[PDB]
Amino acid sequence: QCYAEITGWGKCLPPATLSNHDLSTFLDTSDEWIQSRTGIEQRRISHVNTSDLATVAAQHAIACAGVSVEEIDLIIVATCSPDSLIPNIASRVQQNLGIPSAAAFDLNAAATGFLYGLETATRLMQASHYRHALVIGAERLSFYLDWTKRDTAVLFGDGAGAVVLSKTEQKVGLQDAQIGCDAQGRDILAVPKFGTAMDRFDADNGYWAFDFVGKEIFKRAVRGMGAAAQQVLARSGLSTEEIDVVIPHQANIRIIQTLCDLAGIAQDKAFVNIHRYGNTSAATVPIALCEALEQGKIKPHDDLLVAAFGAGLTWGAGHIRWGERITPLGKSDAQLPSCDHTALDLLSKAIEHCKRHQ
Amino acid sequence: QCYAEITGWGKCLPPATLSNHDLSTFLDTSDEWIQSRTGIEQRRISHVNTSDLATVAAQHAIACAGVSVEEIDLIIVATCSPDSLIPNIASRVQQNLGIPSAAAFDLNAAATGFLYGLETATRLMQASHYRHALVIGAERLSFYLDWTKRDTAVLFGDGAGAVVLSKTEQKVGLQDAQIGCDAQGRDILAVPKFGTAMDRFDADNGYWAFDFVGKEIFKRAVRGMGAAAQQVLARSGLSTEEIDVVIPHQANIRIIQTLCDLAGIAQDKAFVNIHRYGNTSAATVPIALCEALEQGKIKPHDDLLVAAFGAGLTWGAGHIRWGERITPLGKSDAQLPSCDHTALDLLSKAIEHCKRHQ
Ligand code: NA
Ligand code: NA
Repeated sequence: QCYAEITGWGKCLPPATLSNHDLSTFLDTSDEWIQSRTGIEQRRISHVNTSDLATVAAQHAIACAGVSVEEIDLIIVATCSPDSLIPNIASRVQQNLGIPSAAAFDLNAAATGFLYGLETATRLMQASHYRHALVIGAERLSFYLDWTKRDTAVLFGDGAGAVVLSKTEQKVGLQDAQIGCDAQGRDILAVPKFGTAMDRFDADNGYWAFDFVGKEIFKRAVRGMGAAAQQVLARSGLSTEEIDVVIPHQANIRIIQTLCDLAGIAQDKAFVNIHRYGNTSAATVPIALCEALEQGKIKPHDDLLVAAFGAGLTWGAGHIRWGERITPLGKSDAQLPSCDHTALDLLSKAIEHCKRHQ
Repeated sequence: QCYAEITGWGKCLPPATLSNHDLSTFLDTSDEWIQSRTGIEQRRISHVNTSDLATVAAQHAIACAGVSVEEIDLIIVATCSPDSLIPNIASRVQQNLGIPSAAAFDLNAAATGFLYGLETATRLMQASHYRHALVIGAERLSFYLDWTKRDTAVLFGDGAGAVVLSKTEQKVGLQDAQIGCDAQGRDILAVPKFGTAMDRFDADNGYWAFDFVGKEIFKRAVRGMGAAAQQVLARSGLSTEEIDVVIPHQANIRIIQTLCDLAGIAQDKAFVNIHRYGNTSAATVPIALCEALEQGKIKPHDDLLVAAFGAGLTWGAGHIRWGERITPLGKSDAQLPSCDHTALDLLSKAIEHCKRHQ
């Protein structure tokens, strides 16, 4: 019996920051309206492609683990906002970092995608030859947004987080997990007309709907994550009080609170950074994990509960048993290219087109 | 030790057929030019979305295996042409078929994606709780093509293939596999400007380049598949002559022939259907497997070698040990919706725009 220890962690938040005040200059919103409704104060807007965010997060995780490019046998990029479909963007991260031969694929399960990727990499390593893996959640959600619709435009942001996993005989890393999907929730969170469903030669094809039915998402998310977390805990043999830290998807602080309340988990165990970055889909969990470690929230031998949901409606939970080390082996100097524009300036073309079309 | 037997197989080829003669009515080609160069006589053009092709193939595989919707715990759709990015299309197949709760994700590794999906599902089943899985390769490549460029427009088509896997103690299904990626080949097969790299509000954004460097693809494909097949065989303990059937990606018959020649595998062991369907990316292997079974090419207890490559440049090989049954348990009556248009008529808008832009 083998395990996949989380030996490296890293993040990449692009520098250009879009404040609530910035949003209020082109939408009928206020900092007060956005913060009360969402708990978000800021979010990041990338000046580079998704794959560039993924690359920097990966570099940080690699330095954190001290692994070489030869040692990496598997790369998974969890994303719903890839630069390209042909080829995938895991191969772009691979090209950028000069990693030979590793399997490289993109995994799409919306914001549950990092958890799906962690589950997938862990089992691949347990059942076959893979010695180390790189699992990245990376998104440029700002690509998708309808800048005339305040209820969705204020929720989402860009960023990436990564881990490195290393094979070990010690009982650490992801233990049990339950991942799933409530396909009866498929239509309540969706961009149905970006993809091959869209008309390639319709001049109005950029003005797609971003469907978001908040009350239904809340209900299905709490149900799906809750039952997954229960299945994992029940199988683990831990009592609820033995969970030390919760690392949740960052969609909505009230969902996190309801999840913990219904499970009987103390509210102060859940790591929250939604106020800084908004909902970055697949990136939420790995950024939160990296920052929890940075901030001293996770101790050696802690039990972590990971919980996430996303469009699909995908869902999942996982139990991680931490090992000995909570400190990076090395730091990376890796940085994104210079950002020469403010967030408002980055978004200008899209905002202007969305308004004109309206 | 558990295994993932292939208990169901199925396919969906959309009915609208684009002949070489059809292509010669709008391109500077002839049936003679296309056939001599490519070995392709026909290909299919879908009148429906990728997810609809995936659904029908899945229905056939499900009837073939006799599994219920409750029994299915995992759905992977291997595709580079999904209807949507938010949500994924595995969740659409799940919705269409009323499969509760199963994990559902899209996997992008270009034409090697079905093999990646088979590897992934098999190891998930071996290392954790998943009892049955649905793995689908499905593509609508016709969405992407530059109808003014004869060297690429004649190569690609649409379709889907599926398998059902079932957990067993018997040593059957995928045994060893080696999947990988030569990221030095990333730029020789690519559509860099469909995805979030594209300008959403550029009116010319539909007129993207389809990069295809044939000689370089050939070289890297033979190298990558060849070495993967060798690693699998060497680890298997089989001699080369003990491989009964080869199920290869259908990109180019000369690649298949070179692969077998260099490995010392008899040419008549490789199943070929490229003449009927062209290159359907992730769908090639599962359609070929389904048709090999249909046509009596695979016997109980055969050793199969699967080999594939795709944009990335992704690559892989796998050894499958067949079990007892090569016959479906049941047939499905599932059909696509009525196709009211010829292939030429389906493509008319895109051809006309590509020509006008030129
Ligand atoms: Na504990
Ligand atoms: Na044999």
